[PDB]
Amino acid sequence: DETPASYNLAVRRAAPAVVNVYNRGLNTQLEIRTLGSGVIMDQRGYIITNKHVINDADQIIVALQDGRVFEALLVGSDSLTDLAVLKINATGGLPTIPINARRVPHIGDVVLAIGNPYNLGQTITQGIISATGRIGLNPTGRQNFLQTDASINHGNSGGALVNSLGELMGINTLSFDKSGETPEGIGFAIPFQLATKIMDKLIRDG
Amino acid sequence: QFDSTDETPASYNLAVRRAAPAVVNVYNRGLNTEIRTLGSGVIMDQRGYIITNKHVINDADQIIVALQDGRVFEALLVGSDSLTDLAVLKINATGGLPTIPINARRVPHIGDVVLAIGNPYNLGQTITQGIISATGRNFLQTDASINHGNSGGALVNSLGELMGINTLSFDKSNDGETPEGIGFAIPFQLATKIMDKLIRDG
Amino acid sequence: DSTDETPASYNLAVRRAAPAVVNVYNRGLNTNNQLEIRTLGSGVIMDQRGYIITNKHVINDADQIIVALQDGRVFEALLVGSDSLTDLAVLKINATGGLPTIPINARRVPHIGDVVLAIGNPYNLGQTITQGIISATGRIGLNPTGRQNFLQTDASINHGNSGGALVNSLGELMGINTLSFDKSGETPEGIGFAIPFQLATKIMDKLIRDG
Repeated sequence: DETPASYNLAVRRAAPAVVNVYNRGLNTQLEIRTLGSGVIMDQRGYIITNKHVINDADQIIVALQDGRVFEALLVGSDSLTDLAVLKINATGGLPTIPINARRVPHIGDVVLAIGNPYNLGQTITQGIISATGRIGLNPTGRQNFLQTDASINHGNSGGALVNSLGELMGINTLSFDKSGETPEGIGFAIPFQLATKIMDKLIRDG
Repeated sequence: QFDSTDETPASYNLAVRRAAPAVVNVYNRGLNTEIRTLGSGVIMDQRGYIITNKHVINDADQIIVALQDGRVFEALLVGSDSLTDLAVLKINATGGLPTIPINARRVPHIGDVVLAIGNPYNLGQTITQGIISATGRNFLQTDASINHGNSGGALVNSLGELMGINTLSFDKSNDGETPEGIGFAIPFQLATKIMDKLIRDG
Repeated sequence: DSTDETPASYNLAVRRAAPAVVNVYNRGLNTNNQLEIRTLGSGVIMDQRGYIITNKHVINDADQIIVALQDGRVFEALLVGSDSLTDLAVLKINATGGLPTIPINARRVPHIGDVVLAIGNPYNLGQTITQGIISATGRIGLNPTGRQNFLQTDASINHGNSGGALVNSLGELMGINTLSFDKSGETPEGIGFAIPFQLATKIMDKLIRDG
């Protein structure tokens, strides 16, 4: 009869495209040095993630929720936005993140943060968009960040922030951790319109 | 400006009215000349059997259970499982008891809205909201704010059906930060399973 | 293809209430003009005449109180009075243009489990909206808050939210957020408090006429 309130539809549509990203180094036989998340943006195997997640890695590994694991190639990065692009080569079709180029994020929109915090396995948290940028000078030093109260922890960087429909809203960045009060529910994401742009460029140029 | 007088507020009150009455305050009392630990428990059925956390009731001289309707009962320990950290309590069922809604056919799905029900910091029964963040961790992971005092309490969906028994939050911190919104619960099917064994073996 | 579906959202509540929640700054002197920010909080414009509700703690010991609206207007606020008993303060601003006001439905009764949005200015990041539910509406017995009429919510509250608003999905004022419950032992998660709106309206009116 009756069904529980749920955001499972958005999960089923978007989670398959969000991947766990492992940065591995020399060690001296390789080991995990940095951990993060990433989003499969296209059928060809292009994945977005944060630049600080893959910096100075000797081997980047990408693990999908279906169980596939691939070695990924660094296609290029951008420090100004801390975005990086990876490339993987799969035989079977790759799941992609739903993108509605014409959807406009609104303050108060329900959102789900998808990533791999503390390497516990893919995790989905829920919140809303708290702000869609600032006009004046603020402590973040930026003007186009999306702010959300969906729990973000280390390991979430490079992951997806989607809406109740499963559409990409942005890429989560590092979390706001200290002041030294302990901030609660204050996270940031690079707006998706800006992530697509930076990607197309990096793919063909950078 | 406008009139919202007849509009209806979004709410999970239906789940509260149906589930919260069966979630009790569990007090671990000791000798001093007193409360040692405190947690929550879920009344599982009319027989008076209650599920809670093993760590909440360890080494107790007297275990007290308090219902939201005002009644207080002394509970006897029926059994506990080191492996899952669950424990079963027993109070006198005469006079009828509120029980937690259970839909044995309901399967929890990642993304389902959940409410954590317990007594954090002994502030009084508290309801927090989140979603099922993951399953098979056999633990359910949730971002419903959980605090000391919530252990042994309930995790229910918007219909008020039990999804699991809350245990602890994630504490591992690397650079020195505090994990946010990462809590665990034992899936209701498994908890039911353990309870049956604990009761039977008792 | 979701192109035609509608994303779940509380944007309606934000558009109705947020414009009336202001940023409150407490400025004082320091070393050697030289008026700096000493404390920061939020406030809610309750009446078109310009009366604003905030927390006493934020405006205590202030040489100058500044109030900034989300539309860009900045004013110097006048301290009308305080109520130590609830940490509520009333401010007055004199504006020519017309002021946005918080939606108040006096017949609405807050229920445990209702969705709520906290609106304020945490860490001076600029107006922020967080989401949760009402965890409790008062307590019958003696409890750690020492009071019986506090609203409790798990909507993330941070330093800066104080004096700000808590509204429901309709944008109706549920209460005025208090200082954030920051430390036990452990560090609490999702536990905040607010003064119920009906109580805040009575306190305001009395302070206006009397003191």
